[PDB]
Amino acid sequence: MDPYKEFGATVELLSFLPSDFFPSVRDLLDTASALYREALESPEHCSPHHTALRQAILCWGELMTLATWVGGNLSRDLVVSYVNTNMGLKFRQLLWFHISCLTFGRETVIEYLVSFGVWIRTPPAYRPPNAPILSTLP
Amino acid sequence: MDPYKEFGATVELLSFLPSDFFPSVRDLLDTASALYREALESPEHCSPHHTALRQAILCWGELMTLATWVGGNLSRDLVVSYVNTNMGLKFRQLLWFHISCLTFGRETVIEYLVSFGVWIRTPPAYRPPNAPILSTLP
Amino acid sequence: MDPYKEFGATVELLSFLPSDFFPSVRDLLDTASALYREALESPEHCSPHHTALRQAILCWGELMTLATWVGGNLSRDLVVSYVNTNMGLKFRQLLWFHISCLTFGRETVIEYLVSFGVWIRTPPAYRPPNAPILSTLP
Repeated sequence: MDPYKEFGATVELLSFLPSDFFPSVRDLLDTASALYREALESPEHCSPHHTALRQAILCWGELMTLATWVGGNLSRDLVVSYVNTNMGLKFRQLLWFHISCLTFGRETVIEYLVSFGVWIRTPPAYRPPNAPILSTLP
Repeated sequence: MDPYKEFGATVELLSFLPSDFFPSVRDLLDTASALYREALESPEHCSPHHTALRQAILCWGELMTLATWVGGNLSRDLVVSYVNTNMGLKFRQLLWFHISCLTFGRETVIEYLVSFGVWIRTPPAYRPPNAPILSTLP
Repeated sequence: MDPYKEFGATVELLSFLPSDFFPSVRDLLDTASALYREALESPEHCSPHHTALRQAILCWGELMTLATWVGGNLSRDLVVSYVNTNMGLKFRQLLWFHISCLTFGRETVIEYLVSFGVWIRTPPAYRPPNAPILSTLP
């Protein structure tokens, strides 16, 4: 299984964006709760993105519970710094991808990814002054 | 004898671009892997650009193999920089040309090159502060 | 990333032919110049094989410039032997493949590779004295 192969993208595509680019897990969860809480809590799925987001949120909750359990044991404050960079980055990327695809669509996200990669790899002098942004014009 | 004459451009047309205009060869390889990987190992070329990019990647890999071999041979620290000095410059120029032709189209790259040459030939006093930006339009 | 994967061949398929079977790079370059020079310098690609041959020839020229630079500078002349020990084999293999495909056809080269593998597997006692030869038939 590949988390993004179903949705066109690949982990290889998302990995070339800077790691610090993705907003923290708390921010992504806040955006999800603000925007699609009723959709995620709906009995019916109506999209692969909603199902994937539900599974990701449940797995993140399970991992946080396991981390809290480990911290309760006994050192244990270094495994929490381990999870936020190894698994934390992966969950951050997955949640950002799914939330952005729900908001702006899969395509817009794919071209935003490729354009932002090209931009960040382009030398600044021969580059647009402002980084590409995922948004909608009035 | 001319890599670009097949695609319409010429060596003098791309010679107008500064050396610092092109990104690092590693950046171009990452861009190619992110964008057109599934096309590059596809069992059919689908374009002359794909074939040229494929054998450019093979050539650069062979050059890096030679550089690694000569690095461990014991001056020898000068050739490792030389391969990235001028031959690396030509390789990154070719990779940029082919990737840009695949992304924005060959023609768009041709007019961007001629506009950039016009911009460079202009003295800085009577020249717009920002160089032309390569992009595509609907 | 296989150079021959576009043309129905693989490195495994060409591994049937021994390394010393291929002619010297100078002979292949002379054959190309004698036969398809006008096509290689033609503005239109006319084939994937012509683009492949152009890329290979330019890469070989770049490597020869490297060899001349390292010979003039400074094992100063051991690198020019080393490039032929392993990398020269790859370049002459690829040049032979593309020149033969231009001369006889891609498929003709494919069954020539198959027949040469069959001939080279056969024990010498029952192996025909003459190896299969790639030539045009009336």
